[PDB]
Amino acid sequence: SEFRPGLEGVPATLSSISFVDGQRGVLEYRGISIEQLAQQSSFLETAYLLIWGHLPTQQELTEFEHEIRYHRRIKFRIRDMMKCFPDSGHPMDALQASAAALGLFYSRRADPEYIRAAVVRLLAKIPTMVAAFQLIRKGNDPIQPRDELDYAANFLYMLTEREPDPVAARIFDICLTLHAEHTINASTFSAMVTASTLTDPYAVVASAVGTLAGPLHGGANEEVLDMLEAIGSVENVEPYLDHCIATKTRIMGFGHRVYKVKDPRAVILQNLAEQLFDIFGHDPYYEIAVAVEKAAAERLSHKGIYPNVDFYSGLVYRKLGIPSDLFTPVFAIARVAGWLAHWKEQLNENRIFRPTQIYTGSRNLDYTPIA
Amino acid sequence: SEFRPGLEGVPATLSSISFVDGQRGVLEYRGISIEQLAQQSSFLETAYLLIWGHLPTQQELTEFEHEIRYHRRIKFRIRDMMKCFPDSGHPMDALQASAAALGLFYSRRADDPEYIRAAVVRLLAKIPTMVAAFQLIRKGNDPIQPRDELDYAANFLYMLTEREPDPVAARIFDICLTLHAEHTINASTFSAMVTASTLTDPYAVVASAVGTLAGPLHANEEVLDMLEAIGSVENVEPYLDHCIATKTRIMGFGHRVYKVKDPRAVILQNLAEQLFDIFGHDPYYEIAVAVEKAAAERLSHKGIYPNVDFYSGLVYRKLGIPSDLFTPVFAIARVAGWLAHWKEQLNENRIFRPTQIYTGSRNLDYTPIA
Amino acid sequence: SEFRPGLEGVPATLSSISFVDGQRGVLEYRGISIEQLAQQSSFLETAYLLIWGHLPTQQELTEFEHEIRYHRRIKFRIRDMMKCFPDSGHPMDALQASAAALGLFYSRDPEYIRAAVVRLLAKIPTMVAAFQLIRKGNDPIQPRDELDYAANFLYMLTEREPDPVAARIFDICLTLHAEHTINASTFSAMVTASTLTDPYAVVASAVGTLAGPLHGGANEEVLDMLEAIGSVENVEPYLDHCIATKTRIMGFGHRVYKVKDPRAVILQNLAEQLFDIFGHDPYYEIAVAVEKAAAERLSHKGIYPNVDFYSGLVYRKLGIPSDLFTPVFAIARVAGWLAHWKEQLNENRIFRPTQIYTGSRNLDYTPIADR
Amino acid sequence: SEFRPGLEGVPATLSSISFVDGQRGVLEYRGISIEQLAQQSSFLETAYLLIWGHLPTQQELTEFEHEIRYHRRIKFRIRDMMKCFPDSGHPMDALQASAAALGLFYSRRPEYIRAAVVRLLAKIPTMVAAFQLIRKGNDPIQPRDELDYAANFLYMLTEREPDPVAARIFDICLTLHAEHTINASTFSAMVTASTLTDPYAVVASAVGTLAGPLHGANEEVLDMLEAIGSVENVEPYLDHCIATKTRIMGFGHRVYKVKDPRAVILQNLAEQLFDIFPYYEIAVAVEKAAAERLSHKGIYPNVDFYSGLVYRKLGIPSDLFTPVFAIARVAGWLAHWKEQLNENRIFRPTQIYTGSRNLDYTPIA
Repeated sequence: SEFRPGLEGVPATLSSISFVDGQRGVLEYRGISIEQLAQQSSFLETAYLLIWGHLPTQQELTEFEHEIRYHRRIKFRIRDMMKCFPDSGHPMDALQASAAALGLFYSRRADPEYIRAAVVRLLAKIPTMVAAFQLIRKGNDPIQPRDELDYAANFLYMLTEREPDPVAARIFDICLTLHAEHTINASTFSAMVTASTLTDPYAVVASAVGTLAGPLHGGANEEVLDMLEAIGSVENVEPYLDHCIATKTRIMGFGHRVYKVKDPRAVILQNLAEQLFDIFGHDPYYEIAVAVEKAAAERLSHKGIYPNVDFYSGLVYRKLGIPSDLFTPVFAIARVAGWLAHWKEQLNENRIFRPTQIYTGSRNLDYTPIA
Repeated sequence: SEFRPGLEGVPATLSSISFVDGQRGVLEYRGISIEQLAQQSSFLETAYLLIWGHLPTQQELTEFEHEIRYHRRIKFRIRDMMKCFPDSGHPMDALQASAAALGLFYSRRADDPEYIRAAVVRLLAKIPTMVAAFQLIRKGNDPIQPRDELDYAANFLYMLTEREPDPVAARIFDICLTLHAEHTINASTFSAMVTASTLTDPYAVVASAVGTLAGPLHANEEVLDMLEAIGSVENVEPYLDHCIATKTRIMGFGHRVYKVKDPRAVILQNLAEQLFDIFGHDPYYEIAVAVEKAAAERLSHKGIYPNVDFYSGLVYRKLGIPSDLFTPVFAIARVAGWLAHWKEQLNENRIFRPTQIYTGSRNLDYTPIA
Repeated sequence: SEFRPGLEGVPATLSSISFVDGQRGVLEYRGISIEQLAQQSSFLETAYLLIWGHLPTQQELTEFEHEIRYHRRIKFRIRDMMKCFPDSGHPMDALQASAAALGLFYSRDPEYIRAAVVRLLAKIPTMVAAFQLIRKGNDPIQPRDELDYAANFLYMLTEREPDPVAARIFDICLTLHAEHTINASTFSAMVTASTLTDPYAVVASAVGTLAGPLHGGANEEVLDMLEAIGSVENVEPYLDHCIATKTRIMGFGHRVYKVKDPRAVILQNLAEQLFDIFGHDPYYEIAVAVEKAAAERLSHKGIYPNVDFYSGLVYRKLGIPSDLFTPVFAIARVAGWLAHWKEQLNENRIFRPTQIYTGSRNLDYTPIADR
Repeated sequence: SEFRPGLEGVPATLSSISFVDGQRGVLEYRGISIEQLAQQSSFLETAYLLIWGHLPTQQELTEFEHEIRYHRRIKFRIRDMMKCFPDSGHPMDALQASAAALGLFYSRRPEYIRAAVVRLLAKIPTMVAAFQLIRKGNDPIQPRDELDYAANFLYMLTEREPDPVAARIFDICLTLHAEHTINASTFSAMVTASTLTDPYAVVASAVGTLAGPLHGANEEVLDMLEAIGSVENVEPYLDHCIATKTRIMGFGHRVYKVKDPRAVILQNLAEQLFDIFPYYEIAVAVEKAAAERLSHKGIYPNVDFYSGLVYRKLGIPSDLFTPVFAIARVAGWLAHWKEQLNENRIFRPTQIYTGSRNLDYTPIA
């Protein structure tokens, strides 16, 4: 019981956030059925139960809304510092540096407000540090938003400048709830690795944004939408499907290592995407994707995989009018709230972690300069 | 069924780059005896042994030294953006928020020999530049353009002080930094290995490394502060009584395993004695010496020796070092392990993704507003 | 995996003797509500429904009345041993060590299914007043089998003939003391009940564990605080000091009840009736003043004055010793434990569980010369 | 899971006292290889590591010896109190109720964790000895002042001093019965250990649960050994009991299944001891006959078989097994209690209600 090349699987501490059973396919968010919660709720009480531990009171919700509105403003000297940056480089590194922005912003108060205030502060702040950076990289100056819109509507208007209907708003809200949280991600793993050191929240969040990026950041669902665009026509996809079968690679958007029985996220995504394509019309790329999906369903019948939620998700992102390469910022936005709840929990534990390792080094040498 | 505390003693890897004894007071840096290396070896030779694997030859080392001097400039757009930098934050937090985008000078994401030594030399150079900058910047001083003529120790001393110092003190400081070029693999190194496998970019790596270098709310500084608060040898018995009440190891005394007068502290004490012989003994030096004699009159039999924190604070005071960045000075010394780790971290590539003890309730419902 | 730490909420068995519901303050003993069951009944019928489970007849009532009255004899060797007992101890430990050796009298099943029953039923108040007067050092006051159970207890323990109303109130209180939540008494009772050794050691361990938390009890500190009231006019200062102390209000607060468990309501009604009939004295006036002062603003918590506060007042009206309230409640507690043991005879099931081996491994023993 | 009548076998606490491995058959008392520890150890430092937790020094040993000697006497008033007991009950229950009263001696209610600890450690032996003497009726006397602990126990129980070889054997035997996994003893103890009050009611409830139904395995082992009798009837009675279809006595442990090398040490020590010291031949014949008779169950001569043998080699009282059983179990119970006291949690599990509802008072019952 002392062999772990790679140090994988050893459970660490007491889970306190979400109940999920991959074999059973049960999504009980803190014991609450994820589908049932998403059936009749909004992200407000969701995050309330996530970090605050319960859905708050009505007056509490109204006060939280008014306060988030109050702190929804923007900074000017920041824009001056922001004006001192380019508009072409690696957006992941750009946003990572943009994390340090809040560093000196309120660095002095290292309490109740230190708990209550800074949370909603980071909530109303991070979306600016992301979207304004995107606008600047696009060469577009910021605009002071109107306060008569939802936070999601606020971000949508900031990135789009249009007045939409709220059906797509509720759809995008459920979507944010979809990629919102899960069990311990490797990002969440390193977060817990740093969630105890009792230094500050800002530097932890910054290092989380940094290490959260995988190899070259990016990801798969972006490549999924890219391959959907590259699909074009699906008439020859059958020869392409056969060539890919001869290529020995995983079926795109199929067979999650944990989700293997078509976790309700994927099925709900497919159903809602069908409803949207019925309401607003189906795209020719959407038709090509549907044809490719039918061909795949008739192709293998042996992988046990299902069309992942990414099938609906890349399509919804493209149809909503979203830049292709911005997915990683959305992933960080989702992970921020989970990291917040995790750090709120971690505040209790005065664990003071420290590891130790094994040595396979040499010994008893004799040095020689100019070797 | 056991969940050991902090996974203390887990086989995360099989480290072969170094070793430590902890019983005979032997620390094997690339398997090298402390005194034998410390006799007459430049820090660059040990760095070449650690990073290049072997003590490099004359030609390649000279080429590296020339290229280092060939790349010791200060960016202009840096000072331009720096005009928007604040002037209140912690100096270590300052160094972090400063390095927050130091990598943006190159985003190649690749060549192989180049991004095995080029960004390496960039890191080896740019640190003291931004360090002395923030040092003068906090003072609101006009920035001074850099020059690679004086030795890195002497160059940094002149940059921070506008004064050419005696190089003997520079060599002593280099030796102390070698004694401080790292510690045992730290929680910094721990989180580094928690990120070192992906080999994405050394920039954010050393960034999060410096971020973790800050402890709980971010040794030598507090000990020196306590010594200054005490002052002379008149408060000896009251301080002893207060410490006995406090029931804690004497400030500047007590080690986890180095209960054998860890050789780093002994070497620091010998060097401090030589320096006080050369530089003279100050009233603070005499008072602290009397206090140390009084403490040794009580804690000799406990196997506990004065910690290197006091000697480091005394050296900084004699060097006239600002208090706010002695931790940044250590980071300048200590973060040198990042390069050797990355060189070792590049050897393998493994992904760790463990589970958690599910101490959360299993079944509940969805309450609408209740 | 998962482990709710150490016997917290896991349901044990589908027992059906009683039932407690906190939604509306429902106590269903054999499915019978307490409030209606207390109208015009005797504790004997309640004990029948509890242990025997069947409503008994008046013929058996007279028979058992004759039998138990014949079971009032005091053991002489018990008195001789008491002559060797100490003289400065704890009454609870006294009762424990006293009953600790009942096996000396009855020693070494189908017929012994009612013998020890009536035996222990009679044994309690006698030995109680015995140890009490034993502390006093006076000669014993032999009881009489012509007085009612409450009347006989009052006489023997007090050498005075009482009036009926206080005895009826005491019986009602014993009924209030009858049933509670799942008690560590009942827990350890069912625990030792798997051993199937003897009801004697069962009641023994029940007394042993039933001791107050660290030999300190809620009712003891409640009477202590009632004495600590002292003056009455300064209630506002002490109230503010305790508000600063932020403790569960002295004489207010349970662990699971916040909907006014009707036990306290009936206690308030009985206390009002008694203080109306009986002399109030300064105690009742100061208590009424302090109670009104406390109830002035504590309504923000949805609780009332605690039962133990009224228990102290009841003991004062009885002039009871401090430690007396412990066995006073223990009477009805062990009475319920009797029905618990009766139900415990149902099935044979003995646990032998495991735990989490939180330790190191592969150690070594070094020589003392080496050490 | 929890919906299992009885609710047994689930992990409960991250204990740091005992570690066992049945499949490996390795025993490590907080990391102590059983036989390897038994090679060159003494029970004193053993209990020191068990409860105190660390190996002590020699000066501590001398101080402990002097203190134990200082606190080794008994009370005459206690002896008089002992005379008041009746004489028709279980001697084990007798010893239990006897210890159940010691509170009138060192009650009180840092240093108030150690002195009464060693006092209760030295206490129960002479108490149970006088209890046995009273059950008989014969008058006992105070022990000597130069004997070893085992030597004192012998010069009390048999009122005579034997050699030290059997003393070391009994030292191993106590270590042989030193501890085990979480017993029902430990479960009930934790059930009663809630408020972390004191050893007084602790060892009390410990005994009060320690007894079993119907008033012992080693007792039943000796009964069957007497039933073994001569050589020729082993096969006939063995086949008759095979037709009876009963669990293989002297064998077949539900939990232990690797035939713990402690049992091997027991067999070897029995062989080494019987050589210096009859009916052992008849017992060995019965054992070999049963072994050749079963050959399929993997059921080997259990501990109690050799335990009764060692007791006969000492010549212990018939029901005296419960006494040694407590002498082993109670110390570990006390260590577990002292540990669990540090928790400060107060368990309070809630059961399942499957009762009736809506019942009203019958005017005629």
